[PDB]
Amino acid sequence: SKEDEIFRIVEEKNVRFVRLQFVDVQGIPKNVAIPVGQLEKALGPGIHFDGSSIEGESDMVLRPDPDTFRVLPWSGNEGTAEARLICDIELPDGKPFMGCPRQVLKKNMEEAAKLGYVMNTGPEMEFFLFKRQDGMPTNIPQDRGGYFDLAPIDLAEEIKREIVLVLEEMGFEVEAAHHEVAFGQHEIDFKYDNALATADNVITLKYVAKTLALQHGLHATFMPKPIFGVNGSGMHTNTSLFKDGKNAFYDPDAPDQISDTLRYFVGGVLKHIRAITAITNPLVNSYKRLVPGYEAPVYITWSGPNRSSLIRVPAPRGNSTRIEIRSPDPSCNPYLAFAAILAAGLDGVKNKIEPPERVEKNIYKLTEEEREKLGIGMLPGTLKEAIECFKEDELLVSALGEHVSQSIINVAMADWDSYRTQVHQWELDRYLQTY
Amino acid sequence: GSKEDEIFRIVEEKNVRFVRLQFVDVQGIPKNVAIPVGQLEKALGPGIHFDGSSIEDMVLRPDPDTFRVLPWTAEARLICDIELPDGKPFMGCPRQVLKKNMEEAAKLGYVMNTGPEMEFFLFKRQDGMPTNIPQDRGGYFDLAPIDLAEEIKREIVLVLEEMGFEVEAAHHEVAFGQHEIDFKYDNALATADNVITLKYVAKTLALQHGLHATFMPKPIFGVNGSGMHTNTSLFKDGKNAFYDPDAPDQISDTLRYFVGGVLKHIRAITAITNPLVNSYKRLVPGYEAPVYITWSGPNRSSLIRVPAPRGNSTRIEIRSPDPSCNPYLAFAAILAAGLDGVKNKIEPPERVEKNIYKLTEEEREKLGIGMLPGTLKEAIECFKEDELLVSALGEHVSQSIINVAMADWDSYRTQVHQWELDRYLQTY
Ligand SMILES: Nc1ncnc2c1ncn2[C@@H]1O[C@H](COP(=O)(O)OP(=O)(O)OP(=O)(O)O)[C@@H](O)[C@H]1O
Ligand SMILES: Nc1ncnc2c1ncn2[C@@H]1O[C@H](COP(=O)(O)OP(=O)(O)OP(=O)(O)O)[C@@H](O)[C@H]1O
Ligand SMILES: [Mg+2]
Ligand SMILES: [Mg+2]
Ligand SMILES: [Mg+2]
Repeated sequence: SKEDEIFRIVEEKNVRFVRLQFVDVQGIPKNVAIPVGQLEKALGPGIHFDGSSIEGESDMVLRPDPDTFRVLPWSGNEGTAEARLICDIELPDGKPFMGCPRQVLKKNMEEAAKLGYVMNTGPEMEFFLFKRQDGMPTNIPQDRGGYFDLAPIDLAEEIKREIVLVLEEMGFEVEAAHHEVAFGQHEIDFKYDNALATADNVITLKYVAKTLALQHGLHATFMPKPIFGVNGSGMHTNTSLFKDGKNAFYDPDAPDQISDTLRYFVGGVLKHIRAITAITNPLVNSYKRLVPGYEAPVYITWSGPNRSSLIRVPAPRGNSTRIEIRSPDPSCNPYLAFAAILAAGLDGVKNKIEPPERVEKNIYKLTEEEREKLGIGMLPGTLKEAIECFKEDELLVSALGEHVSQSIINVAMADWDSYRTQVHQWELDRYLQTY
Repeated sequence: GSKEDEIFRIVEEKNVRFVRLQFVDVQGIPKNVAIPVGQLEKALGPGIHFDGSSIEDMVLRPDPDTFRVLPWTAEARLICDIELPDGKPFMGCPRQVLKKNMEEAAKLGYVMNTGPEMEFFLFKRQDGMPTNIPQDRGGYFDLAPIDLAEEIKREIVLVLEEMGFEVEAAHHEVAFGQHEIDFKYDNALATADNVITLKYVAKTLALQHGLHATFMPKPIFGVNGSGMHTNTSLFKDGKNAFYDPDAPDQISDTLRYFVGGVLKHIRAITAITNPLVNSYKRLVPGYEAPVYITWSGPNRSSLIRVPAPRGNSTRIEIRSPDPSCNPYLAFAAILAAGLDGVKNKIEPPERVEKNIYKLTEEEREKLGIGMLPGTLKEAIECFKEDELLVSALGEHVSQSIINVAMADWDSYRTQVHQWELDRYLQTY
């Protein structure tokens, strides 16, 4: 069994401490550190803890996933190694805790598997590497590099090289990495995999990047818009659906070689996109990224590979047929982001929802007067606007569960009510002298 | 004319060498053309030419009744009306807008009297630049040495009295370094001229003492914000149209209809009376600023409050405006909405005597209690649809308000504030 193999790696690598990882409703990693003597208990009856943290009655159990056992490559003190285990949350009786984000994606994937569907995701993870002043993080870029720039213009080549190496040691396959448009911005794209593996790997990337950045006196951040006037970090999600082993989005006889299932999936996602934005763009800062002038999509449209739209259908066909949903940012909870896209996309397929016409023209160049005539909508401008749209979307509330949906609304409203009352420096700079 | 002869007599007496031809833009900011006293005869006669882009070729028409010597050789002031080169009045001038709305009210025998309570802050200056640090650590109705600004306030009131200004009283307000100067009531035009003069005088005397006076609605987070509570009454043929000794609470039907009209268009009026992005950081619960759309007697802090004094002192206190508003437009908007209430006989909602702030949301839902706009864009969208206020203020003024407010909102919306970095940078 897998448990035997885990104990074999423990003795071989001299593992002494194990981190029982899990994630709250906001995508923040949480854990319980246990000595290796308690590993047998963790894989058996499980370890008890207070699940108040998940919300961000109290007694809950951690159920480690044996497939996620990985040794942390940063060797601990004096040859003693550390290991991690991604855990599912269960109630004391044994039934799964429906408030756990990982359980939510698992449920939505099981409902898709009933209809022979399996969703594969391949995200493009953008992030910034900032300097640290007096031990505290800042928003000052480490390098003054631009798109696909090379060293010495790109100073973060060593750290990025270490990130990709550390990931490959943990059964991770990376496609390519490069410097992005903004100063100190970078991107690491990894290959497609099932939504659950992908979500686990997204959490691991953020953890690894932030850990290795601190080792070099830097701070890695996946914040959507840390600097005004420059490009913001996005999480473009390449998505494809696979029915009975074959790619359900490929039809060689249909026009553009795009199957009917793809058009319905796009139609479903675009129908609930205003509600999905509350999950995929969950911070108040996420809406400072959704502004015109940068690579981020703001208008609700879909097109081919020759236009920067919300959904893009790349040229590659065959097994690589897919859609690139470009609205999410890397601060979203990946477990809930993929669950929301899968539920909206499958409703598209089930109800045969036809998507709008493919806008191939440049949407920013088109006049606002013409957009209303075509029928082109806009994504929510504020977090409150997206939460109000999410609150009404009965499908996403049921797909994510009432517990998770309520927690998202409570956290977002608490942040919005605090942000809206604040007096920002822009207001003093604009009015104090004159008024 | 003899007002002109009177002006030249004061010139020779106080040895006045320069005259300021003051006027105001759509945003209530004072603008002026400095001319030597040799050109004063030309200003009072054919007028002085200037580029009209500032209000958002025109002539300045000084009002001889507004000639005042600046108490700080000697300098003098003249509030001017704007006209186009041919002679017709410029309908984009804020002072001309209030005059037009007052003339329309006068044709129906009505005259509006306003008495504002002007709140403001006095802040320290660091390296010749203004800050939001209170000069004093005082509180409501506080006395020296807790109130360190009693000498500046003393000078403000004094200087104002030297320019034909009657001040009712002055006191320290709730927040640190906040003060209030309430002056007697007068017709909407004289009051709006007086409001502009106060702001000019207070900011000038504050600089003389190395301080900075500001009429910003919410310069500091977590403390009280500055408001402009406007005491308003309507007069019909010399008598107070709001007093009826036989009616309940001794309030006339005209008061209830005027209140009904103001409350009907209050969401649109907020774009004029609360015109800055910062104005909506003041319209938050927990401070003396009204947020819910209600009207009540003197025992409750509501949007409209009907004080106990009766007879000729019958009035309503509209507490939603802030002192950063253009007074010429703020009074014109209130007069037009209030007169539509009187005209169309619009009944106001039931007076809410309970403490709204303590009431549950589900309760307010039953009472049908509305909320004021939460953002500047939200108020501008409501103002854009209010056909009455757009016609009352004129298409030129209404368009200019919308253009300046959306330019500010589109710049504010895209900005990344420090709060966001403090909240997300370390964790995400
Ligand atoms: N079928 C798919 N479903 C979801 N994502 C995909 C799919 N194919 C590729 N992607 C994602 O798109 C990115 C680039 O696509 P790519 O052109 O490399 O496809 P590929 O040539 O078949 O190689 P790979 O399968 O490793 O992505 C990758 O990071 C990957 O995660
Ligand atoms: N008819 C009115 N309309 C608007 N405001 C008024 C009116 N009467 C008084 N006020 C305001 O009330 C303040 C004084 O309060 P109060 O009304 O109790 O005294 P008053 O004797 O009735 O009026 P005043 O102080 O002007 O002589 C003044 O600053 C004035 O601006
Ligand atoms: Mg891309
Ligand atoms: Mg007060
Ligand atoms: Mg008051």
